Amino acid sequence: TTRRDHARVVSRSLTGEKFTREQASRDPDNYFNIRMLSCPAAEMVDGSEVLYLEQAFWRTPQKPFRQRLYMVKPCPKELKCDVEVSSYAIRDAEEYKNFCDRPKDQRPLPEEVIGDIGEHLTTIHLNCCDRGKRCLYEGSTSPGGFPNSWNGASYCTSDLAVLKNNEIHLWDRGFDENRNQVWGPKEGPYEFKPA
Amino acid sequence: STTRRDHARVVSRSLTGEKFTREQASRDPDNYFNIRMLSCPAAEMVDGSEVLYLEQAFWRTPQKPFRQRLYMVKPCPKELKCDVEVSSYAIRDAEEYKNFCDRPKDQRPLPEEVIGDIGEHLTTIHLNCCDRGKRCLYEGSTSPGGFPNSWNGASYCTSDLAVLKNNEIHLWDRGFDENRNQVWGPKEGPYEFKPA
Repeated sequence: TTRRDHARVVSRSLTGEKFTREQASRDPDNYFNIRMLSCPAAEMVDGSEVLYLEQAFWRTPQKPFRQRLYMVKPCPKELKCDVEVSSYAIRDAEEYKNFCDRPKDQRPLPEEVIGDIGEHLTTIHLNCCDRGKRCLYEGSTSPGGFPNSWNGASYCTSDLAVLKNNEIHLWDRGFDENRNQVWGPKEGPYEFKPA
Repeated sequence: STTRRDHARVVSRSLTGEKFTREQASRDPDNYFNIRMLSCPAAEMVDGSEVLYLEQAFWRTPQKPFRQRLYMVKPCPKELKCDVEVSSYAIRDAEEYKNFCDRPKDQRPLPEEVIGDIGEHLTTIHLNCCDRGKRCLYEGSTSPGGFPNSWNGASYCTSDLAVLKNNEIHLWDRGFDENRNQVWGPKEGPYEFKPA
């Protein structure tokens, strides 16, 4: 299987409707039941697949608290990873609310989506997991960047694992200028499983 | 014959103590969680500001607060027409402050270190004393446009604060992106903190 094949598995695994209900029943102290809803929104010139993804508390599924655009593409031959997943904020997120439940003519078109891509938030390079590992793919935001790159302000980290049967483990955390955690779960990733 | 200094003492007293949003969360669990607020005086300033330490935690993990701040409460300066100024600051090393209110004053950061190790300024609210006939004793909001914030694609944050009788506090902290979409904080209204 090629890196293009791997990227297609990752993008497929990220699409659909998912809940963290099982994890919330197992550890209610630390995790809520969150609904994730995602579907493809555009395709870039370089073959990159662009997914819209939103998260909502299960009791208010039409009021998402997070809205993102994710780009999934095979890692280039020079890099040693398999799949790159990068996330972006949206220019005017209200236009994208419940995107995946609206007809194509009443929601942003793929051309509009390309120009609605906002600030880059995360890049994760995923590797295919070894045989016998629980995951299919796993990766984290890079621990290092170019010299003189950090602007000294709040930053975020992300860990992503893709498991069998379209299960996604996602840990998004934000930190302040002194490396105190300011948002996101403290204990570990949210475990999203299909509805 | 109430001075702005007396008003600031009323606000500081109402903000201290242990509070929960339990009642609001039971009434409207679609939109609000049960959050524990724990606050206590940490320093008194030469200016006259009282400095409060204030943390918030999910009720099931009171030992792992998700937000820890310092709040300076002082009478408004004479040049402004308001009663009380409440400003919030980040803490440099939040770990040194965890469950500050349960630890003894000499076994926790001292007043000189508290003000000295104060982090970035986050919000300022000017509270006004409410007329007779209103539910609140004091109410105020950050001025339009809020203050800079960069959490989760935000560009600014706003804060609404109301003090009610019997130490009830209404607090609405929210972050918004450059295009005025909310990005963090409760969406439907303030959290209603009442004493246990």
